[PDB]
Amino acid sequence: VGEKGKAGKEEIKVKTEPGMQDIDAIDVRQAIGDAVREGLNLREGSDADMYVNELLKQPVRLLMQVLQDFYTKKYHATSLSVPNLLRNALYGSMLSSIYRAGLNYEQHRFGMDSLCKDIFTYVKQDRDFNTGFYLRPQSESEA
Amino acid sequence: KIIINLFAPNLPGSTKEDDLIQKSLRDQLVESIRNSIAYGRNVFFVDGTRGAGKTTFINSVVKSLNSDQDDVKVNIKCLPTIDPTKLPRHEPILVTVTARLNKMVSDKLKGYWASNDYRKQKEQWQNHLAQLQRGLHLLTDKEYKPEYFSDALKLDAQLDYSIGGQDLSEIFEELVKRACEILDCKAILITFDDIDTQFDAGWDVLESIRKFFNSRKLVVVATGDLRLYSQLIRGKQYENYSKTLLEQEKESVRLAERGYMVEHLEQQYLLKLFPVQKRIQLKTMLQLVGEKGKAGKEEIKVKTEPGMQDIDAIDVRQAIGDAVREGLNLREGSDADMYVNELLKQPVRLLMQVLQDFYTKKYHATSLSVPNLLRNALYGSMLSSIYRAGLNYEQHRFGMDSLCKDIFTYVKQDRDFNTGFYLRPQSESEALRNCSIYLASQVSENCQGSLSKFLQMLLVGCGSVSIFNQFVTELAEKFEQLISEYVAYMSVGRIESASHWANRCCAVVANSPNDEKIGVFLGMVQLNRKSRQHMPGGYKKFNIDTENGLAKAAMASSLSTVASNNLMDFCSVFNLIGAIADISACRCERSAITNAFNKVIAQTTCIVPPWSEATEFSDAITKVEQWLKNVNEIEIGIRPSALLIGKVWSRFYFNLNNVADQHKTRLYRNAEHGRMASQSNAAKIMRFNVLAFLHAVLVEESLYHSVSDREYIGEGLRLNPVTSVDEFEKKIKIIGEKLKADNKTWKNTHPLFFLLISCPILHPFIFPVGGINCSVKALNKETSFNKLIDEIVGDKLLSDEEWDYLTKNQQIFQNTITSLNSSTIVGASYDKDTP
Amino acid sequence: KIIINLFAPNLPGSTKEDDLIQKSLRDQLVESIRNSIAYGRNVFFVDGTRGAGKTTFINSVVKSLNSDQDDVKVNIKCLPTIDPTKLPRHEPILVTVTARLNKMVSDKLKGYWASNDYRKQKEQWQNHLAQLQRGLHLLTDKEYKPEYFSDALKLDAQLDYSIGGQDLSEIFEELVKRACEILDCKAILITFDDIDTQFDAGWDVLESIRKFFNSRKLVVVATGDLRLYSQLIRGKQYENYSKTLLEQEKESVRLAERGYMVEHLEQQYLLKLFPVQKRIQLKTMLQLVGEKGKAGKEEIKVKTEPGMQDIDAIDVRQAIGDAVREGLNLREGSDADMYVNELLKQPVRLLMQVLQDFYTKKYHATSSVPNLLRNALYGSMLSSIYRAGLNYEQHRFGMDSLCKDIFTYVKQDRDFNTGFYLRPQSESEA
Amino acid sequence: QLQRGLHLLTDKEYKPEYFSDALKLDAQLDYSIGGQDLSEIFEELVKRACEILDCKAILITFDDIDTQFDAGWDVLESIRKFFNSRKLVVVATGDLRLYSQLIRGKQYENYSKTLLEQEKESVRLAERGYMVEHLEQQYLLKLFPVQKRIQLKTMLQL
Ligand SMILES: Nc1ncnc2c1ncn2[C@@H]1O[C@H](COP(=O)(O)OP(=O)(O)OP(=O)(O)O)[C@@H](O)[C@H]1O
Repeated sequence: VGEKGKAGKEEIKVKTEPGMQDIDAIDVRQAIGDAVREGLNLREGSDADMYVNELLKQPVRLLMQVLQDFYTKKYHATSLSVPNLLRNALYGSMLSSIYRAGLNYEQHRFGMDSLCKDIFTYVKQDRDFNTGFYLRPQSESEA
Repeated sequence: KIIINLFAPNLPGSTKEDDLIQKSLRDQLVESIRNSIAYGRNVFFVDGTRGAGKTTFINSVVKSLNSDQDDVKVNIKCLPTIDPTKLPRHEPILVTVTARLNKMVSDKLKGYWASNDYRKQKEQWQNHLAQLQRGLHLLTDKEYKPEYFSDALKLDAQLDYSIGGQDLSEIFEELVKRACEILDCKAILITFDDIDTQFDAGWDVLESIRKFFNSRKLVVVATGDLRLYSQLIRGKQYENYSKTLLEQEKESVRLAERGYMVEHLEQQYLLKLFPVQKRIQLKTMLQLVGEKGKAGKEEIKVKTEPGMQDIDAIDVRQAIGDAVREGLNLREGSDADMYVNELLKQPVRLLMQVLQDFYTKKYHATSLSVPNLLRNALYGSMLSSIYRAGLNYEQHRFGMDSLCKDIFTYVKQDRDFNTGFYLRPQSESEALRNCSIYLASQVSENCQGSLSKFLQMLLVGCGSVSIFNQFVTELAEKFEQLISEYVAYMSVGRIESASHWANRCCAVVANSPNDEKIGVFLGMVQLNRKSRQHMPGGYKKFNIDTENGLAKAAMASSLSTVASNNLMDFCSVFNLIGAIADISACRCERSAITNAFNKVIAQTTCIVPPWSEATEFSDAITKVEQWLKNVNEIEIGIRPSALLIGKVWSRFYFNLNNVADQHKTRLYRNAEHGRMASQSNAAKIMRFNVLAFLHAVLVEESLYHSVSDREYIGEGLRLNPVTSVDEFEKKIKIIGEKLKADNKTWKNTHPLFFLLISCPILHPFIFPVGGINCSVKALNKETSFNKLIDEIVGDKLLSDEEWDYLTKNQQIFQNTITSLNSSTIVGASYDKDTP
Repeated sequence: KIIINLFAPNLPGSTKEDDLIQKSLRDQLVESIRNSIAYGRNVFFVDGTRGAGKTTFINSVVKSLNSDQDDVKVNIKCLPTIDPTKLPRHEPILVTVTARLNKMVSDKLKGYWASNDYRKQKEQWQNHLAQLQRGLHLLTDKEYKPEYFSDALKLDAQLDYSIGGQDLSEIFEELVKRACEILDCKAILITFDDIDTQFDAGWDVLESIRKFFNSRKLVVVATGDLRLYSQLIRGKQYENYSKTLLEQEKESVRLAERGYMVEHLEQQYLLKLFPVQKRIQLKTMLQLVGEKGKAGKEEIKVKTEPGMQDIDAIDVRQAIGDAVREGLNLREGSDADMYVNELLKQPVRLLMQVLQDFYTKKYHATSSVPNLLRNALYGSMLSSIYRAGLNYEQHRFGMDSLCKDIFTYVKQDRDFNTGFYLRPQSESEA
Repeated sequence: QLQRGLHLLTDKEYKPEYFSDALKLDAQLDYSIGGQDLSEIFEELVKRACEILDCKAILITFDDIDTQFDAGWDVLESIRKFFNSRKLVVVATGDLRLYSQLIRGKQYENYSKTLLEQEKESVRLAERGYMVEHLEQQYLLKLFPVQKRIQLKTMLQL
């Protein structure tokens, strides 16, 4: 798909709602973009596309199941809390990375006792106490 | 409407409808299962930790699917749930599935009547089974026989399999297809139970699912914990590495890259088997019933009594609330509901066994000691956590001595030396979190119904860890040796008496030589045992014989000497409190009360800790005997918690820090007979040391004592009295009228403060002759202070002429201290005077 | 109220009435056992860290349930107590349970005289016995043989196995169900003894309870140190982890999460096997009689002299206080109660033997009191004397022997300041 | 009958074909439990031998295991299993530190080797040592009661 603009060999379009046609489909980069800027409460810019490019590098099996989970719960729930849907979608796909990093994984701990502790463990492994707490995808490890 | 009957067996097998905790997910999974067929491997994963109710969940799913299977558009037949742990250790899963599939098919043939169709579809079934038996060795073979090549090259069948060879998945795939034709179903459900009991045998479940269960006629529902399957999958990708490569490349650079590869093959092995869009997370009991403000997504009710009506059944959070609040002697609020929330986040089996054990014995006890019921209920459930964390486990030794040791050995692992004695469920580890609610039940059980055990837990239990957060922690395996020495020196866990703890507690605050060398400490003041020159004013070496009656008794209970290169002598408030903790334990007999004043005064030798470089007395006994009469009838209605004892120590410790340093300066020449707030002496420091304890008890009694639901201090800044009395006077004044407003007495709402403010041991320390802040207008506060105290206890502490001597600028004092002001404090320079 | 005569042949078995201390707890457990079968895994744990007379309590339950079958609404036939540490190293517990179930059932068949169901049920009984023999290889097989697959598909069973295949837990539960009908009872009781001697053999007990003894006509009473089952279960969950993973992921973060995972598997294994509401704690004498601060939940009296009557009896707290105060030459007070409380925390069979060794010998002397208590303790407390390293040779007693022991006591007690008081404030039970 | 049940002592695995042998109930046995209990068959041998030999008891005498103390485990296991009869008296010699050396070695063999390798922290390692030490005493005090032990005197004591 490439960067913004055409910038790519293949024009991949994706359908995010049942009953949709081949004409009103959305770009795969944009579909990741909408799920990221709405899910992470971000605006359009370099930071949003930094997550989008990181998500695009992910394996297609991991990438589709993020898209499949996000856009199948979204349609059913709304026939909102968009960050909740993305959190559940990223919980399953990145689960093996969450387990390795030592992050809290019990779904009943999802407050800030887990969260405020979670980013301290993450930054500790990132070995970057300066810019670690932005939670940027700037690490050198896939986990 | 979900009602759980605690007196029912409550087992996964013996759980009918109308009490399924997971009723929203049971319906959601079943419709999602039918949707998949009505529209490739089809695997649904029901996630959840151990004890979440995964067996109870699938057991309901099969029940809700086998009912009206033919009465719905999509017919799905379900095999009996396969438990991977209970199967033979070497029996292949494909064998178990086929064996359970054969029974379902054969039972259907016996239901047919047309022998032509019966025989037509039975020869095929027997042919497929006989072909599965022929190729079954492909799984259970440790080598490949050369004569099996003929089997792969045989085409003597009408099957005409797509791919060549003796593919076992292909044989099973048409075997399922034949079974669906016979059973007249569009799909077949293969439910797999969890592997949590023995997870090494769950690998065969995983491999079988991805190899033989790829058909469109098969629906696979497997439960368990993905945290547990990940360790199983990760440990099997490590077996794909040659042992020689692992041995020859043990250095970090290549070892870390292999670990990155294994976590990156594990990640997609789970994503291949259990797709994220099909996983279902089992909701813990907290997420169903919700919090007080958040809407409860479900409605769980509990039948806490046999024969209880459906309407009579109470809410589960209330049922846990009753057990937690009454069991821990804790009042409605944030602290009580913090324990309730933690019990809800527990695994369902653990939580449903705390309630089952508590309410079974609670009803049986009546046919009370509710904290005893919860202590036993939590002991059994959290026993695995108690063993792991090293707490006391024998039940014949439960007591105050075996509890204060547990509190110290808990905060040491918790590393929360500032608030660990609160015993809140805040520790990150689940083992320490589980012990927190069990320890809180231990504290609320032993200290309940007795004032003596309340003060022992206050000093020995809560205090010992604070006397470690300071004065011992600067010396820090060495830390575990420091712990070993400190608990052996102070003899926590085997204390002879509360007073004996205080004398040892005196040395540790003393064997830490403070700056400025002044012998004024946290809650204890050093006094000279020798006389020299250079002493101005009336200051003199302390002499016990000067005091009379209670005045002599009050110091005798407070004086504590430690044997060193020179015999230090101290007058602490811990000794005074420890003396109170000793008198309350004994009986109202006069003989036992006398020994309480004489357990330490002249028969102890407090050697310094190893971590160091080097008659009218009968009237006094009568007052204590009268007070002990009050204690034995008032302390029977006391409900102290681990939070209250932890809180009461916290304020009492903070005040002793303020009065320690705010009086380290005001030790000037004219400080004797101190009347302004800028002059202080041994009678000033000890007065506010004692008044600190009477305040910490007072302020957080109404705040936290379970006997009075309401709050009687009201709303305001809860400042504590240091070098003053208005802070204590403001609260004690405003509390009095509220009880008159509510038609309640001082003794049935604040029993702790009523007992300690009426204790004759500390009465001489409330109004010492040296310690009186009789200012131009502040004397009115103390005049009111005396009036309020005289009314609370019901007896006038000081007579009209007795009071006037303290305020107005001889007289003999049988109820107040006399010579404490004249005492010389070690390390004090009596050369600079008050400006 | 229990009243014990100290002049008797001292038979732990002949004790049936007015002499068994734990009757109050035994009746409650037996009633709980009967109530648990009215409505399913029924596993009862008789807990205790050390001593307390475990084997006699479960045997007393067997006697209470083997007798009085006519009066009770539900009658329970009890297998003889199974000692897991006194069995062949490879014999499964399922074989041991069935063999003792066969012995009970076959002996009942000889009791039949109506020779119509005598051979009708016996023929059915041997059908289940032989079928369990056929499927017994599933517990001892070191590999799976394809020839077994034909056996698992044999659907000629007349007893209608609901779930297909050879499931021993399904075969055994029908074997028990037939056994209950033959014995004219319900809910056969299986009792297990302690595994203290060799707790490696207790894992087969645990795996057999959860797998084969899950029937609703089966109630299990287990005994032993529950702290020792925890070490048994926890060590078996580490076996699930592959040896390659353990020796490759050796980081502290990876090792901690592996231990924490097993901390949770072990925790739920005990809760599933031994439910908290079903665990039974053997009450000590101090709890039964009270601390003398207030009235106790039970009153127990002792016949110090031969010929004492019902009213001519004193409380154990007084009988112990009489021995301690006279034996230790102690005055009545707080320090004398420090010894009676510890003497009341001891196992009952140990405690009443000290009383018998003291009071009865005090009679024969009448026909020094301190040596009578010393002799009474030495007879029954000798195990701790040897363990701590004190002087056990009775001919060598003296101040030279005594003062050496007292310095040896304070050396182990780690307290030289107040060690020479000899107050039972130590930590070790010895 | 004892020879029939001797395979239980020496078997590397349980053989299902002996299950039918454990169900061969007999009338002359009058055994309390019929699960082919070797400790019960041997008790009848001792009871019968006393009748034949006209003795009130039988003294089983064991020497010491100083030369090879591995062989002492079979002595301890046999004593506590088969030599519990009232008509049997057992006298065993040997260093009690050597016999305690045996049991402590065998009590550690009950622990799974994986548990010992993985849980090597001092907080858990010391807890195991407290338990194994507790297990060897209860094993020793139940095999050789303290009131029956006899200590040989040296020259100084003589
Ligand atoms: N719907 C329910 N109604 C009542 N009690 C329940 C329910 N679900 C769970 N419980 C309680 O929780 C316990 C755990 O049940 P279950 O056996 O399903 O859990 P699990 O640990 O996930 O399964 P497994 O036994 O297969 O390891 C039950 O024994 C019961 O006490």
